[PDB]
Amino acid sequence: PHPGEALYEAQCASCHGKDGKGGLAGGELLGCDVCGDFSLLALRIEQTMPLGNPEQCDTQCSSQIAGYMLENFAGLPPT
Ligand code: HEC
Ligand SMILES: [Cl-]
Ligand SMILES: [Cl-]
Ligand SMILES: [Cl-]
Repeated sequence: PHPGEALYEAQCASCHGKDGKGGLAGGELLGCDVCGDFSLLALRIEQTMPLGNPEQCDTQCSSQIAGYMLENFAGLPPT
């Protein structure tokens, strides 16, 4: 059971891709401003994503997805 993976696939991958590189120019995820700090990544997700409808993903959802992405997307933290 990997709820963060499942939630990311259901609510995020449509735009951000299976590996986080979805969208123009390599995507918004790898190296993002808050992507080095679990709590700030989760907070940004909670506040703003999915785009235009953040309530689709509850607080727990945002935490689980942030964990999934930090654990599975190489190069997510800013260098
Ligand atoms: C589903 C739950 C998610 C998660 C975890 C993320 N997104 Fe998105 N996202 C989209 C666009 C166009 C941007 C650029 C911002 C803008 O100009 O409005 C983003 C940005 C992000 C970030 C980076 C934020 C930062 O701190 O700079 C992160 C961490 C992020 N997203 C995560 C577009 C979309 C979608 C398009 C329809 C969907 C769906 C999502 N995002 C969903 C999610
Ligand atoms: Cl997970
Ligand atoms: Cl991808
Ligand atoms: Cl795009």
